[PDB]
Amino acid sequence: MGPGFDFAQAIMKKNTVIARTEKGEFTMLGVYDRVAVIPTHASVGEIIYINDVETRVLDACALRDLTDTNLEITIVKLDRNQKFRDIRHFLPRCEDDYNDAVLSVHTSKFPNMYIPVGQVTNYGFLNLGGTPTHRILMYNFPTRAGQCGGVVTTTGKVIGIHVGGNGAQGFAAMLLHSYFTD
Repeated sequence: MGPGFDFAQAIMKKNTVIARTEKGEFTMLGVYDRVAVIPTHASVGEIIYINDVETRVLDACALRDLTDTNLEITIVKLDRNQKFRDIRHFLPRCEDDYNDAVLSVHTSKFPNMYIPVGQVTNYGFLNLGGTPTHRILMYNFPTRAGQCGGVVTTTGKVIGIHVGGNGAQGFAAMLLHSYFTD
């Protein structure tokens, strides 16, 4: 409907796949080459389904900060025959607050879903499903089961992936440029 939704759609159309693990179906953001991200609670194994195709996982790393605290982001390298468009130049370099964000989800349950979540707070610490977690973004929207891995964007930035909610608020893990240097 406007420039926020336009940027979100451009990311969804070229840089997302549907990932299935034994823990469910997730929106998965491709970042560059064969490297993608997913919430750590997806419990990625040696094999994953990518758009319902059996795919070997070449590498998977559950990120933690230097205090050894969960960040809830797993970086996955996929044995896929095609590279993602490189979107690393849309990733923020530092922790920040944002105005006017969109959360976008693409799964069998929620295809082509876009939610204007509004203001995004650098919340920091969250006890997420019992697990102490850092670098959490918060937005005041009643997100639900099925949105995990959803991409959070502003115009021109990809800022996070949805990892949970409490019924009134939703929470995303930050994406930072420094996670994807090579």
